[PDB]
Amino acid sequence: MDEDATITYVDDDKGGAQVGDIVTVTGKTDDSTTYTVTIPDGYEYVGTDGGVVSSDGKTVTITFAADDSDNVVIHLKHGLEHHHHHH
Repeated sequence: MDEDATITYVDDDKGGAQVGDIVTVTGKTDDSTTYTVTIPDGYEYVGTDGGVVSSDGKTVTITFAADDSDNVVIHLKHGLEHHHHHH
């Protein structure tokens, strides 16, 4: 049996509306992964829940669960737009 962990970037400024797409990673409860958080144009790192977040916040140690399915939620707000491609 394979267990999953979904890393969903959401816009904490826009009522949790999705930024980009979901990162679907799978493995075993025995395995733990290290994921670097990607900050796109005009979006600000608020916080992360699920997946054990590092003291710097820019990396997150995730672990796969058949109970939870480790839904890692990365919250982002709107900063100052300098007129260009949103992502």
